Amino acid sequence: HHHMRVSFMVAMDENRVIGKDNNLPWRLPSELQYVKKTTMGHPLIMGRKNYEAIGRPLPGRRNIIVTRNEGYHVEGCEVAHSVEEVFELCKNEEEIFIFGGAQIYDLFLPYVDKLYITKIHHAFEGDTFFPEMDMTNWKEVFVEKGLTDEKNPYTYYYHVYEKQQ
Ligand SMILES: NC(=O)c1ccc[n+]([C@@H]2O[C@H](COP(=O)([O-])OP(=O)(O)OC[C@H]3O[C@@H](n4cnc5c(N)ncnc54)[C@H](OP(=O)(O)O)[C@@H]3O)[C@@H](O)[C@H]2O)c1
Ligand SMILES: CCc1nc(N)nc(N)c1C#CCc1cc(-c2ccccc2)ccc1OC
Repeated sequence: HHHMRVSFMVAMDENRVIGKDNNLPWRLPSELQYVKKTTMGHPLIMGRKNYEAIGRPLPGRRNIIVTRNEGYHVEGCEVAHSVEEVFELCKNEEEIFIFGGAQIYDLFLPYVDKLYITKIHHAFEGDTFFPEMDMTNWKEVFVEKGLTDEKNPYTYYYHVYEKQQ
């Protein structure tokens, strides 16, 4: 029924860890630059917890916060309370990025068409996980090694998968 491309944007470790203590377990400035480049000019759909950890509206993008709180407001941001409300807000958009965290990934999992996933080759301590995904009828359309240096101290790869069905 929806017309926009539903893309996931996520970075996870070897065990699907995405978060620890309501924050990111790693610091990879180069990976963040890839995120900014890939998502700029497109709506970011964020779970309420993710948004508050980010702490500010991200410029040059529609920021959409997902919450059950019908009295929730943030200046410079739009608020949605369900998948269907997000779809109404984004009905004329070309592509939207589901930006996390885990609850919001779970929520939009039945609808994802495209996966931008950074895989970090390290096993972090964590408490929040990217959901398991059946990749049947998906194909990898892009893969590239991320920049590892003194500022980016882990080995990681950018992957993009597209759903065929
Ligand atoms: N590495 C990455 O790529 C990445 C990306 C994003 C986030 N993260 C990490 O992931 C963690 C946060 O993930 P999380 O799962 O704890 O939180 P989250 O998904 O970001 O937010 C959870 C909140 O979303 C709202 N929500 C959940 N289900 C809903 C529904 N069905 N309808 C309407 N609203 C709903 C609720 O807000 P209310 O309580 O206000 O009702 C809930 O408390 C953090 O540690 C963050 O750093 C990592
Ligand atoms: C940067 C890892 C990351 N990588 C990927 N591939 N997907 C993601 N969804 C996230 C994530 C995240 C959550 C997150 C994002 C930004 C941010 C800041 C400016 C511009 C864009 C994003 C800041 C803090 C933050 O958590 C404290």
